[PDB]
Amino acid sequence: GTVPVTWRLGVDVGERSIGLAAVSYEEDKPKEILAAVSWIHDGGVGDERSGASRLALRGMARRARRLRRFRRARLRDLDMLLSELGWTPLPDKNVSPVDAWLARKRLAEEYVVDETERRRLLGYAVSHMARHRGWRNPWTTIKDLKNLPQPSDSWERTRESLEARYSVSLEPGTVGQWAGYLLQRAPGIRLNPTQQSLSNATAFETRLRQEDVLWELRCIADVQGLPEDVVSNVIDAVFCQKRPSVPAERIRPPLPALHEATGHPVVDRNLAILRKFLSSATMRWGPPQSIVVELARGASESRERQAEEEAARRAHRKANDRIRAELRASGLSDPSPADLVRARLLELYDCHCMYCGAPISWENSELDHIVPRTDGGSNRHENLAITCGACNKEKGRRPFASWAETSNRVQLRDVIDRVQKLKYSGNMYWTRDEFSRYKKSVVARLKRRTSDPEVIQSIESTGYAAVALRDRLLSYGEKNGVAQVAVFRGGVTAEARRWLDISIERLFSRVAIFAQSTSTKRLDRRHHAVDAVVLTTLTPGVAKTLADARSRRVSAEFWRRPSTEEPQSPAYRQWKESCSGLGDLLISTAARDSIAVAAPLRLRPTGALHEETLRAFSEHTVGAAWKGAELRRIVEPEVYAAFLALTDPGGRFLKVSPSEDVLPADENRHIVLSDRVLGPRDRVKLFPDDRGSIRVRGGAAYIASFHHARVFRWGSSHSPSFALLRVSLADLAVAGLLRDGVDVFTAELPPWTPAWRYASIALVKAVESGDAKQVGWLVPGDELDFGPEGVTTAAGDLSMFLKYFPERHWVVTGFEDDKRINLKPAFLSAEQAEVLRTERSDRPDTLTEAGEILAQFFPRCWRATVAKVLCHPGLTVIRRTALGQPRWRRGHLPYSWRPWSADPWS
RNA sequence: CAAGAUCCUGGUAUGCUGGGGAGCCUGAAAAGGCUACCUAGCAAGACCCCUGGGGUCGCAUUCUUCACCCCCUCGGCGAGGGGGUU
DNA sequence: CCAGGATCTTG
DNA sequence: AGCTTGGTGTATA
DNA sequence: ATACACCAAGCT
Ligand SMILES: [Mg+2]
Ligand SMILES: [Mg+2]
Ligand SMILES: [Mg+2]
Ligand SMILES: [Mg+2]
Ligand SMILES: [Mg+2]
Repeated sequence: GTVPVTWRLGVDVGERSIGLAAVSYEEDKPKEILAAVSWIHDGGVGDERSGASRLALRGMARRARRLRRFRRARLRDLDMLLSELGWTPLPDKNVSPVDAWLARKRLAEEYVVDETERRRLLGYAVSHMARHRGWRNPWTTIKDLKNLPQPSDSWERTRESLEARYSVSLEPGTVGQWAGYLLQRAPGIRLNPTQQSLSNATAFETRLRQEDVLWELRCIADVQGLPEDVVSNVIDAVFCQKRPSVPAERIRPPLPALHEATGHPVVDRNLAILRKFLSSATMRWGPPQSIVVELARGASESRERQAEEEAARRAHRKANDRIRAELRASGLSDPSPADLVRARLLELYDCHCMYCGAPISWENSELDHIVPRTDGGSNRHENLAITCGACNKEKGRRPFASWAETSNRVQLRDVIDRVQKLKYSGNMYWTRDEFSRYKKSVVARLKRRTSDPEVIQSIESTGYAAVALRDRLLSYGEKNGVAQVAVFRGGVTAEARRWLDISIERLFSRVAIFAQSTSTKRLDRRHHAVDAVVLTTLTPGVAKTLADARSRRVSAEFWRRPSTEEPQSPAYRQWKESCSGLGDLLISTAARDSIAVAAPLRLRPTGALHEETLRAFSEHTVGAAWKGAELRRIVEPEVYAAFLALTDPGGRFLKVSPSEDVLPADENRHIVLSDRVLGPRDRVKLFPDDRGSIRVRGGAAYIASFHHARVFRWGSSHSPSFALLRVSLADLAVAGLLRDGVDVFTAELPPWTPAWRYASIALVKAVESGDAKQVGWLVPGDELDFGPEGVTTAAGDLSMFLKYFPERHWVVTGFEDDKRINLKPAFLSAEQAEVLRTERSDRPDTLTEAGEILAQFFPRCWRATVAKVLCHPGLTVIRRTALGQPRWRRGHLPYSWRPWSADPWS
């Protein structure tokens, strides 16, 4: 089932996306777009709030579990040591709250002459010290902990502050003595400060160190006169700690293969999608003869570096619009970026030629650079300097600050001191960190007395993801006969599109969202696939030519500001002649909707089973009146089934409204369990809230996010009714379905699971009547194709959105209640509408009506009724292959299905 | 040539729930609250090895399970991975 | 939150 | 009654 | 710090 063709693979790697293209080639010209797909991934991020990956959250949870296990073992070993020593540990209950602290205080203060009292207090103090021992460096052993200075300087400062605050001296000032005195004198005080957030003054302000607890134990030891072997064993049992080793990590040579993971989340996401696309494309067209990849400036930078980027652009664009409005009030017709550079240099140097004195006006500017552009310089803000005209024609191609000291009319050795002693202002182009970096880089470029080479321009992407992708693609190329694999950076495909008259907005018929300036190509998510298609045309020579054109354009962007020279190469001419039909192929592919935007499905039932907060159980009387919500909150499944048989003897599911009085107060109400009998005065355990919850560890926890929704269809074949059974991981956990050999989308859920407990009442009644059967399953990230008919059940904000954005494909994002599915548009970007909200907030009247609707619509998107979505005839739930084609044949992979015509399972 | 980027390992301090209670505030028929502090647990659980106890795994690898193909590790025989075209 | 490993990949 | 929309809790450092 | 699930008044 394979025919070999000549084709090239284009890979457009992004932070949350990757664009893949298989383009057929005939005579070094594009012939047919075999495949073009944009795949959207999360970057491996599991916690969206903190940016931590799924692997990082799993590792932190695993290490917390290991910490609890070894803490249990260590406390048990201390308990055996205390039993051997005859010292009674602190009891679990029926003791005073301050017994441990007064035991520590009394043992560090006075010698106890009673034998049993001393052993009891010693056991109390030692057990409580092992429960609260403070922090130490984990790579330092017990002996080196014993050799630390005792007490630490942090506890010495804390003890001095406590002595000054409370006007009392405790001798010796140990942590147990001070905490016992504070709990006896100012009750309700809190010892350690609370992270993550009324005038309760905290007793301690620094982190407790292990040497402080060790010194307190030494003071207790030498006050009570304990034997040294006993003290050594107590220290070895309390402060024992496993060393930080490397058990889990494994931490010409062969290149890593496609199936080998690199361990970095976003790179694994991109590589998994790329290896699936490459395997499908090789099985259907044979191997490619060329593979071209680029990587964006993201996907490697940290969240801190992202915060540096947004902290740069907000201050820079505020300063540019401020002096642009000042230049518009100054009479200049066209405000321009180099005019903003010279206005910044007058905002900073206060109109001062350094080399000539002579404060100037706007006419005698004549902007010049410190380093000449032929001699390694560029149009950087550090290199640019304010001039006076007379301080412009005197440099004369010579090195800066080298001929100047060996000449008249100007002096050196005060330039560095004068720049470095200047004051950082409040609001300007640079921030507080960027102004220090600007001053240090200016001084470093002022320190030149010789050549500072050179005018380097040869860009191939060499980051971690870049080298990993090059090694794996070169391994595939050696295994499959690919002629060349080229990985670029930037920044080059935008050039290749703008010199080929390819605009995403014209290509996909996108309405204008910005009132002025150029519309962004990043609004439509298919632009990644278009850039992959364009990337198939690139060769390293023409990529270097386009980079040269971009660099000469941004060099002359400020030169002609106070342009644009076209590329001049036979390779560029041959490439532009060869890519004449690429545009016609792009409109031909876009008009027939062949380009798809898809996301991978998370089908494995792994992750957080429930929420992490334990909650208190409620109690309800058996003989009292039961409402529908109180019957829904019944914790024990046998009692739940017995009350279900009470409210309906033939029924299997609970058919209750949440607010309805289901069954009244009956005084001889008796509930017959299989092994117990519940009297009318007995108390039934209830979940605290009327939502999905499970029993974990003697408490109640809410269910986590839904793993999937099982789609049920009932009614007539021409007017069917639809509902969703939202199944979280807690339903699978309490149903015993998290074992081997279980299809989690079709395995039967018991009625007491929160899925059937909190299903819609129409669905529950139809399943009781036998009319409703499961016709499919929906996961977050499934694509709903509404067909050429589109959405016909729009109302209000969705109507106003679909007037400008007739979106046919929608992505399932969640199931926010029992009758609703949350749908976002597949082709429309997320970061574009988010930062578009930010532009409307800061800048008024800058967005067209469509842009305003997009901004006010994208946060919640289409919180859609299921009955108004699945009632569309011709709606298809599209499960793409790796090439972006909908899987329609029934196999052992998820296939596309139509909710109106899906046959029920089994 | 530093810093990071990804984890990994060992720890700490809170927080939540259950069991308690030092002080305060109510209710006094008795048991409710607040601030702290003490103590146990902190995914559900699975698999060992010996009515419990102890040891290791259990939130990653985005198409679960099933079925086919490929790669790797150990001794047909299980685990790790990978791919599956519409 | 803390220290510190191992490894890449930039140069 | 039923769909729309606004607002908020969520283990964390 | 997110975005998904839940809760609770508005329009119709
Ligand atoms: Mg404890
Ligand atoms: Mg401790
Ligand atoms: Mg792109
Ligand atoms: Mg405690
Ligand atoms: Mg446990």
